[PDB]
Formats: sequence, C-alpha cells, structure tokens
Amino acid sequence: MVTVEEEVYEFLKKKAKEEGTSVPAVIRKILKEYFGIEDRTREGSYIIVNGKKYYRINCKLEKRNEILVKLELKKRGTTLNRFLKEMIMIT
Repeated sequence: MVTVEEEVYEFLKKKAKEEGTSVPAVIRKILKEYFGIEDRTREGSYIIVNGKKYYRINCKLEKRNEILVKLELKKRGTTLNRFLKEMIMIT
C-alpha cells in the first residue's frame, strides 16, 4: 500500500485513463522503469486530514520487489509520494 497527496493521485489517475489501465498499473510501471526491476504482478479511496485528501493505493508488487523499492527509497532518503511528486514537476 502507498499513500499519496491529491495532486499526485490526479496525475496518476489521468495516466491510468490516458492508457487503458488502473492507477496501480501506472505506479507499477513507474517503479519498474525507475528502479529497473521486473515484476510479474498485475476505484481510489482516501482520508481527510486538515481538510486535505490523502489517497491510499493498493499497490501490490512481488514481495522481493516490495523490499527493494522500500530500501531504495530509504537509501535515497525519499518517500514514494515525494518521489512521484518530483517526477510530475519535471514535466
């Protein structure tokens, strides 16, 4: 499971529609491309905190890739949300 800000979710939802796929498919594609990994794995609810929505996404990867991704985000010193946010901003 991932948690993202609304701006990030909007962005992911648009790519999910633009391409004929779900929001988790888009997250999996970004993770495969930016972490350079193979994954065999193959709508959106939220919570409100100080008036802001935060979407909880059921991203499921192979257990081994879940660990690599967590580790790489840690080594890199970034949350997944901030990583996706910076990638957006580079457009």
